[PDB]
Amino acid sequence: ITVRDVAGVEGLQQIVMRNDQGKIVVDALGTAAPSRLAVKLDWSRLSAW
Amino acid sequence: KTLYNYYSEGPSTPIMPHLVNRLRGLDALAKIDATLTKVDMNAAYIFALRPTFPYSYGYKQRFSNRRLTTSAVCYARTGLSSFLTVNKTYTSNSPLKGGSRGWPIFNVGVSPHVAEPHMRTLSPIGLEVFSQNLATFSKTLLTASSKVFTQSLYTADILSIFGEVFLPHVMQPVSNYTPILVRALLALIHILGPGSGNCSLSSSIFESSIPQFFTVSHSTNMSNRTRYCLHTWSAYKDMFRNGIPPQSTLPGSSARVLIPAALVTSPMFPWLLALVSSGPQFFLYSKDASINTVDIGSRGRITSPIPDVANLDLHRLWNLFRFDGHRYIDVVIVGVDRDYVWPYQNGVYVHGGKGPNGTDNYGNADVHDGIGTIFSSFNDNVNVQTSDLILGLLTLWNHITTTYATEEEVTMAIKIAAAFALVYPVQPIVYSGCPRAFQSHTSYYQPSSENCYTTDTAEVKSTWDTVELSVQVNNAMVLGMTLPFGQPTVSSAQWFNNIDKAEISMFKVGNLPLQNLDYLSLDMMEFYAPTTGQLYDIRSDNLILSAHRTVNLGIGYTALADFFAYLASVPAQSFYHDRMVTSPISKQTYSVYERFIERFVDDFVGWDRCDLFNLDTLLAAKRIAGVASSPIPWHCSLQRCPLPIIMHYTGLHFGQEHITVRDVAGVEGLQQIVMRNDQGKIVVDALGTAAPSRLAVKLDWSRLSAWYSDTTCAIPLSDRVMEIINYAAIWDPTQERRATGFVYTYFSPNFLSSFNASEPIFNTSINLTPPYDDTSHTVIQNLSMPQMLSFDPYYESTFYVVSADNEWIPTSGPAWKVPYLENVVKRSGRRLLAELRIASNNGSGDRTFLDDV
Amino acid sequence: NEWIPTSGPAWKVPYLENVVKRSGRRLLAELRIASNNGSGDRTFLDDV
Amino acid sequence: ITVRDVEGLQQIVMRNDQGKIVVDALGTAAPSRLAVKLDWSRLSAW
Repeated sequence: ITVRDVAGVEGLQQIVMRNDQGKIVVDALGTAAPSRLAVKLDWSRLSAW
Repeated sequence: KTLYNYYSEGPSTPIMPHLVNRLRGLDALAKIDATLTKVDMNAAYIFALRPTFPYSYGYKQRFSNRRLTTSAVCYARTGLSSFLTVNKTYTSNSPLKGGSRGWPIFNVGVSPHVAEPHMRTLSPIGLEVFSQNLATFSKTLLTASSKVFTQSLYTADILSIFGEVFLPHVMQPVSNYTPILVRALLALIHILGPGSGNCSLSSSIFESSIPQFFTVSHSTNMSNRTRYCLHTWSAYKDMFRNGIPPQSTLPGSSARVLIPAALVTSPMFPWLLALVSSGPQFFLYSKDASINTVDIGSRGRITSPIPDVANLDLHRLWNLFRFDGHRYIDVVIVGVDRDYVWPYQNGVYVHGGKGPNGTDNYGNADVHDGIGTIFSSFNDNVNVQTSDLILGLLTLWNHITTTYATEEEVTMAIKIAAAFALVYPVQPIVYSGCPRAFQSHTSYYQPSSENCYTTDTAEVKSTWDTVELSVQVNNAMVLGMTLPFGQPTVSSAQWFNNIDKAEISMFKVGNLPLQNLDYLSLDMMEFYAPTTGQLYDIRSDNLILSAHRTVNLGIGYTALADFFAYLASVPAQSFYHDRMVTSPISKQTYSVYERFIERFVDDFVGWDRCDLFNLDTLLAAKRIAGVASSPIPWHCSLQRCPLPIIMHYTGLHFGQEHITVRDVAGVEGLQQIVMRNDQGKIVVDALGTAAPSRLAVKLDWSRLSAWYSDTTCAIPLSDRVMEIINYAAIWDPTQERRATGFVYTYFSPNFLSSFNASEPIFNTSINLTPPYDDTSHTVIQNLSMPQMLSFDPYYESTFYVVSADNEWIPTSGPAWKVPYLENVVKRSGRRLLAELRIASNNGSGDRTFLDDV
Repeated sequence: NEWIPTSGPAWKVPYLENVVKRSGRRLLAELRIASNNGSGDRTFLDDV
Repeated sequence: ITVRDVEGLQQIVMRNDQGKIVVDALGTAAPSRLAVKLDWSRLSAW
């Protein structure tokens, strides 16, 4: 379990959903869920998951 | 360096160089990534004008099984973003919740010092004129060289007309543009509003966000207008004999600006007539204050619009300032025909242009009073979107900085504008009272408070907020507002019962250099070669980045001013309305505060001190009539920024490592305090500890931090009893009754609930109530500077922290709730989102392909 | 009787200087020297 | 008996409930019996 007072942008992604006329409606911060390949090469990633 | 390096270092013995270098380094860290200004204007505004200053805090007690806060995170902000007054149509006399009955006018005059102009290189036309008038002639009446003799020496038959006019400046090509850049920065910052979002005298009213719609307003009595005369170049030439004088005459005509016809249509032109004139020629308000204002409760509830917002006006800081510029300006417009139509206001006829009834070559040079008559975008009742009112300022700043100005001028403008950037309310201060055991040894026994004013009724009001906003209290609180360096005001304005009146005093709060319009005309007529490539700082060409720099510099200025007031032992009551009637000690403290400010300004800003900080407004207090000072000792220093911002800018450390536990065995570090009566009976005989002297703090800066750990208690919310009073008091040998309590500066529970958001946006959906903690429901916080180490500005004497019943030993450490603070590096979610949008996912095309430069 | 002329004048004694740079007003304080004179400027601004 | 005069003086400052200085006077500390013990001219000067 992480505490991690955040300073930088490392490890984060921006999620955007634009509507018909081009207006941005979501634009949220997100983190990428690990893939099964990454878990295969690193079994701790599941635990952090 | 980074914020991690600065948060790990503290002050040193040579303290002025340390503070100045730290402020320069923090200025070097003010980056907002100008690309953001092209994608998110509102986010750029919020990040630029409302800095966050994250910090961590906790409480610590000694013998309690109760679980209190340990590592909570908050975000501290300072300054008034706008002002709330009663509307012009308010007729009744009853007070309104949060609505002042008049706002101060921070009047700025003309600096006698002139900004030093630097060298310029002539354009090919200017070089032609220079090598022309420098050429050797032989007069002889056959040719025209003899026309300087047979005709007046201001002849245009050897040079051109423009060459004759600009001959003195062609001979000495110099220019300087900081006077207009300062006004541009001030205009942007005051229109949008920097700081915390608080927008009234009450600490509970806040601005929902940076406003999106403004309303103009005209006032004959209050506006500082200037006269404009519009001509054409051909018509302006015909006024005089045959050519126009190199030096403008006295009467308007006090200043002259030459504009090519291609530059008049630019959006920068109305903001160019402004920022060199005297302001404010018009007043700006928020369009509908019912949607940009919120009330924040003690626990953090954000309620419906203000209870009496229907009778309130949301003044911008634009209305709170007064600048002295040129009073008469001749707009010339060169390269235009005799049918020219003024493109900014119907019914305005240019002298020598189109006439009223379709006529040609208009013969009258009508004088227009105020920038609102021309430039219909500044008319009386006009609703203006934020973007199209700031676009002109942005274009003006970019053009001037990238064409006519240098880096030194931009930096000087930033530092000068930082002094007039923020407006702060009166400093609220509480007083814990004194322990009962010293009831017979005190002059200030009862706990009290001063300038503590909140208006929210949704939640429970703190016991320390007891200010009733009457007329006299309103005036006294208005005359306590201060600039970053601490300068208050004596001028004011009032628009009530459809009657508008301004009281402007001869004592100004500061001065700004005048802008030479001759340089403007020379640059805009391409007589000087443009200074392109003389801007090595990437933030100096935007304005929003520059405005962020000056806002950060102003917050640094006020933090350092509070720190100097603590260092010079300047009481917080020396800046109230009764600073001159109370006791002469105010001037004695000013006599050292002035030295501190003068050294800082001479070491950092590089401008004349008398323009940025005087004692004139301090020494001209009015005291009002029927407002009585609270019975509080003068033990609290001048402070407008909370502690976390102060230790961010100065480097002070107030962690939990400075709180002692120390089961006491010996007598080391303790003193015995005795008071014997007339017949020789001992009546006090208490244990005490010696408060550190400023010399010891100079040789050891940790002693101050431990001092903060020894006299600081968390302020209770629902009771007027501080647990520090149950254990300790202050023993002052220089006081007739030596026993005294503790003061502290107290902001509000609501102002601290406003610190629970990473960004200053509060409409309804923000959760300012901290969940899973509940400690803030009884104890608020202590963000004050420690007790002043000296109660005499000139002579040093030792006072003591004394015990109340000898059960508690001062050496054993505090027995109350001791707060501890720390500066933390923690970016906001929206800041990270903007960083991702402008750096990680920036496609553009001008950066993918136009990267070879 | 009690004034010794070699001890210095005992009234308001003017002094003058020329000064090139036109500076602003400064509020100064003249005090007694009592070996406990402690002021913030004299303590922290003594570097230069 | 002293006729001429470096800093054994001390400024004594006292304020009242209104914050106004009411003493502001120079003073010299009386010698301690230990000081007289180590130098008996201190008693002569006292």
